[PDB]
Formats: sequence, structure tokens, C-alpha cells
Amino acid sequence: AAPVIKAGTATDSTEAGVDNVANGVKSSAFGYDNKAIEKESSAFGTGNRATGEFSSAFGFHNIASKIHSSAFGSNNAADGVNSSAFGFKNTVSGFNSSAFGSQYQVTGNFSGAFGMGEFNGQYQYKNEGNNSYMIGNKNKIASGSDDNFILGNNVHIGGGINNSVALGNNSTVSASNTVSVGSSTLKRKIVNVGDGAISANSSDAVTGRQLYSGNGIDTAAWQNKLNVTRKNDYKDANDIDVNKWKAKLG
Amino acid sequence: AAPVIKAGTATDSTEAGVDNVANGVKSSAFGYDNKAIEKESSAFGTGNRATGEFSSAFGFHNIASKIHSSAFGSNNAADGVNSSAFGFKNTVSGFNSSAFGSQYQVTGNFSGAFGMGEFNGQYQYKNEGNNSYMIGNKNKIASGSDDNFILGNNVHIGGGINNSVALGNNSTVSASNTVSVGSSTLKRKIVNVGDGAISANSSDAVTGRQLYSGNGIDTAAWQNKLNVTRKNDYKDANDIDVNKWKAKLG
Amino acid sequence: AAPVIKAGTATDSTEAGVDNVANGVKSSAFGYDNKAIEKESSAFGTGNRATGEFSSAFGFHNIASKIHSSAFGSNNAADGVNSSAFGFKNTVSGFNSSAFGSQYQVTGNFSGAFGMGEFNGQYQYKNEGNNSYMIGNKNKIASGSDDNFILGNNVHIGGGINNSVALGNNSTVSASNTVSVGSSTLKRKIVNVGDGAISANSSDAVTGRQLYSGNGIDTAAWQNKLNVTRKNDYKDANDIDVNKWKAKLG
Repeated sequence: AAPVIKAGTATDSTEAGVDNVANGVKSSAFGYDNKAIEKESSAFGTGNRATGEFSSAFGFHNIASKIHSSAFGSNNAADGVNSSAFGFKNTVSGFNSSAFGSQYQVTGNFSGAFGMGEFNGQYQYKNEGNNSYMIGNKNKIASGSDDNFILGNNVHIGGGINNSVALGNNSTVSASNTVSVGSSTLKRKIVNVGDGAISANSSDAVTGRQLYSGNGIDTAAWQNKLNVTRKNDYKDANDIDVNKWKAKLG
Repeated sequence: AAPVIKAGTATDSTEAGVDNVANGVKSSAFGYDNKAIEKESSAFGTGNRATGEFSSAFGFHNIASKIHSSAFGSNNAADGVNSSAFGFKNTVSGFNSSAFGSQYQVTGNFSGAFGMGEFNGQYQYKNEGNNSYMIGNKNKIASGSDDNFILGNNVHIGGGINNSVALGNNSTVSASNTVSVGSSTLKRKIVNVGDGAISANSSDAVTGRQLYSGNGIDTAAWQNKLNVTRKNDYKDANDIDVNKWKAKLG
Repeated sequence: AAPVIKAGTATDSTEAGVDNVANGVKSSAFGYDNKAIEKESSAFGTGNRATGEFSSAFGFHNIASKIHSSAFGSNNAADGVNSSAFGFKNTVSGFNSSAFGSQYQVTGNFSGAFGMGEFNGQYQYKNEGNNSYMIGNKNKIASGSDDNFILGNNVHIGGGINNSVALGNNSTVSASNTVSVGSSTLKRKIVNVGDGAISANSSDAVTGRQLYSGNGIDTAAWQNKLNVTRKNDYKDANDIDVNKWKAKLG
């Protein structure tokens, strides 16, 4: 009866608290209903499970099940090699993926998420992309869409969208190799942009002052796309028809 | 005397260490001066307090006080439902909000912060916005300004600024639905921008090469805003006054 | 024999588990081969070391060695004042710096990293910049380059690059006070940009529609950079040479 300290079912296995189970070699189970099943597995807290080697489950109802799993917080389940699940009810099912926040699931490989999702009975906002990171609330990435970075809320990415970045609240991305600043309804302005580098090859973002003034433009190409009349040949009568100009002008 | 294991004041309550207090049902208090007051509350470390149900306080002088609070690290106080405070002296006072770093306070709802702030005797850099996330050092968001994302240092947002994103060090935002890349003193250039989609409705970011060359421009609208003379009617004498042109030209 | 509870070598020092060492005042060592050497140092888990005052080492093979160090997870070594190392094999060697993820090292001051790196026998992706934050996989920042923010993967910053931000996968930055959206090989488009503010001083990002239409341009400056002929003086014969125009036109 009462809390007690005793050896588990394996060598160097420690059970501390009430109704604790330690089965792995060099494992430790501290708290109430804490299970340490694999070798060098530490499970500290209340109702925590450590079913993987070298796995750590700290907090409340945390689950670790792979070779290096860290489940710190409340109701987090880190099921992935070298994966970390931190916060409240964060599920990581990928490889070398991390997740910090509340009610977020990351099933992608080498992926990550930092924000708040939603969990009624299932995860409605999940990260299924590889090498993809999300920072925001209620953001979704479809499976097969990789190398996507989200900085915003209520951002959803469809299938087959690679190398895309979405910035701002309610951002929407619909193509690959693009950076989205907003949706079709709300469009954000880019303020305090540096001076451009107008040239034939330079690829910068021009400013309103440059377009207002037109410094550095091609004075020859622009004079052909729009048919303009330079002041010199007007003053000098160059490129003038003479057979019918003499008719109207007598 | 000495460290001892014993039952607390409730059923299935475990006190481990020296001067430990466990009052909640199914609670555990491990370490020195560790207090577990609510049901299924785990407080591990030195001088940690767990005053909320299902709350976990791990580390040094960590405080948890709500239904799902995670206070991991040093001097962190997570006071919020489903809120997580990780790092050194991080205070979370919002709902479903997370905070990782040092000396940062997040009072917003569904908000977050990842960086370094300042705490002399009070938090001088705090997040008071809803659905707002900060990544950087010494960043401030005023109350009432929501859906704001900061990626930079020394960035301050005033009141009534929504849907704004600030990028880069020393960035400044002064309007809603805008993305700031810098301040009035330093302006950053946007480099390696993709080719534009010049049209009547398309809203992209043009490049220096496009403005240099002018491909895809409206050859009719641009020829009216600037009064230009096309080469065809000059060659053909169209739209010519005849009553007074005959005077100067004889 | 077996797990036991006993006092350490200092006042209020608690050793729990098998082969645990507690030498600091008010320290606690819980688990297997857990060492708490400094005052108020807590080391919970398997093979964890707490060699700094007020330091917390939780998890598996975690090391804390400064005045406020948090090493939570697997194989994390937080060597820095007010520094936090969370995840799997994260090393923090800076001051007030945090690191969350797997196989990432942060040697910068007030710096941070959130992502996945690489550790064969040494850290190949490290953050050596001050006040710099990285979010992505396999990203590198050279020493001396400060105030740099990275949101992407496979992004490397050379020496002497300050106030630079890189967005997107495979982004490349080569200058200071610039924002990079891509590399010389892949260039990303900026989509859904708000309407510009064309003026003499305003510095915004223009859209394709504005350049297509040319609203708000300088009708006087643009008519001098490109020599154009306004329709009024053509209709009115102003600025016309008369001594030699009478020759070709008779």
C-alpha cells in the first residue's frame, strides 16, 4: 500500500509512485500509472507511456513509441524516430519532425508546426507535407505538397503545390514556386521596399517612385513598343513622306 | 528526516523528496518544495507549483494554474487553458496560447511568441494581440491589434493595426492589411523575384527587367495618358490642322 | 541494492533511483545515473547531468551547465546562460538563445533555431549569428552575419551579410539589407499584392495592373526621358523649324 519505491521487471528498472510499471532495462517509471516498457525509457508524470527505446514521456498522458521520442506536455503522442511533440495534444507521426503548440498533428517527414489547430475527435488541421513548416492557427497542408512554408492563419494548401510560401492572415496559395501575400478577396501592400536595380537581367521588386519617374528605362525598346516621335527628327523633318505630304499641305 | 516517500492528503497522491506537498487526487509531487494541489496534477523539480487540474509543472520554479497548463523550464508561469510556457521565465496568460524562449509574455488569445524579450521587474515586451505570432527579439504588439505576424527584432505595433506582417530587423508597421519589409530609415530590397503576369486584372510583383523592357504594356492606354505621336499618322499626315499649318509653312 | 531513496552529499539533496548522485544544495537527482552537482539543480531521467546552478535536465542524456539552462528531450546540451535546448540532440552555446528541433546547434547570442539539421559526428548546420533566427531544414549562418532571419530549407548565409531575410525553399542571399525570395536558378513570384501608391516619395511594391495601365505616372518627367510629341503642339505647329522645313516641303 501507499507510494513505494521498488525494482521493476528488468535490471536497473525503477518504479516510483503508485501503480507504476517498468519493464525495460535501465528504465524508470515515476508517478501514477506510468509505464516504461523499452530499454532506457523514462516516463515521468501521470498516466504516461514510454513504449520506445531511449524515449522520454514527461507530463500528463504522454505517449512515446520510437527510437528517440520526446512527449512533453499534455496528451501529446510522439510517434516517430527522432521526433518531438511538445505542448497540449500534439501528435507527430513523421521522421525527424517536431511540433509545438496545441491540437496540431504533423504527419510529414522532416516537417514542423508551431501554432494552434483543432481536435474535436480527430485532427482537422494536419501537416502532410515533407520539409514543410507552419506557424499560425488552423492551417492545413495536403499530402504530396512539399517544401511549403506558412506564416499565417486559415491557410490551406491543395495537392501538388511545391515551393510555395504564404504570408499573412487568411492567405491563399494556388500555384507552385510562388509567394502568396493574400487571397483574391484581401490583398496586402508591400511597404518600405528598397530602391530597385533596373536593368536587362536584374530581377528585383520596383518601387512606386521608380515607376513614377521611370529612371533607367530602355529609351530605345520603349520607343518601339509605343510608337513615339522623338523631338529631334520632328525638328529636323526626318522620315517624312514627300509625295503626298505636299498634297494636304499644298 | 531525509528524503522519504509517502502518501499525500488525497487518494493516490505521491510525495517524493524533501518538504513536498500533494493535495490533489491522483497527483504527484517530486523534488524539493513541490506542490500538487489539483486532481491529476504533476509537479516535478525544485520549488514547482501545480495549482490546476491535469497540469504539469516541470523544471525550476514553474507554475501551472489551469485545466491544461505546461510549464517546462525555469521561472515559467503558464496561466491559461490549454496553454504552454516553455523556456526561461515565459508567462502565458491567454487561451490556447504557447510561448517558447526567454523573458517573453503572451497575454493574447490563440497567440504565440518565439524569441527573447526583457524582464527587469516586469515584462516590457508582451503580446497582447489575438491570433498573433512573433519570432524575434524585443518585439511588442499592442492590445486590440490582431492577426499580426512578426519576423524580426525591435518591431513594435501600435493600436488598431490588423492583418499586418513585418519582416526583417528593425521593421516598422503603420497600417492595416500591409506587409512591412523595413522602416522609414532602412529599406530592404526584394531580390530574385519571378517574372510578372502583366495584364488588366493580374496582381503580381513586377521585376526590374519588365519595367526596363515594358513587355505586355497597354499600347493604347499608355498612348493616351502620355500624349504620344505614333509613327504611322506622322508618315501619313493624319489628324492635321490645315487652316493655320499653311500659314507657318507657307 | 534495488532502487532506494536517500539523501545526497548536501543539505536537502534527494537521490531517487539507482546509481544517482546529488551534490548541490537543494538539488534532486531522479532516475538512473542522474547527476545534480550545483545548487537547486534538478536532473530527471536517464543518464542526465545538471552541472549548473538552477539548471534543469529532463529526458535522456541531457546536459545543463549554466545559471539557467533547460535541456529537455534526448541528447540535448544547453550550455548558455538563460538558454533552452529542446528536442533531440540540440546544442545551445549562446547567451539567451533557444533551440527547438533535431540535430541543430546555435552558437549565436540571443539567437534561435526551429527545424532539423544534421549531426554525423559533428554539427554541420549551425547558427553563429547574433540576433538571428532560423526556421527550416539544413540551414547555415556564418559567424559575423547578424540580424538575419531564415524561413526556408537549404539556405546558407556567407560572412558579412546583415539585415537579410530569406524566404522559401533553396533560397540564397548574397547582400545586406535585402530580402531574398529565391536563388539564381529558381525565382518565385509574389502573388496577390495590394494596389500601389505611385508618387514621388512613396516606396511600395507595384502590381502588374498598374504597370499595364500606368495610372499616376509623371506625365512631365516621362515625356522628357522618352522624347515624345504631345498631340497639342502637333495640332498647333509649335516648336517647328521654318528655315529648312520649307525646303523639303517646298
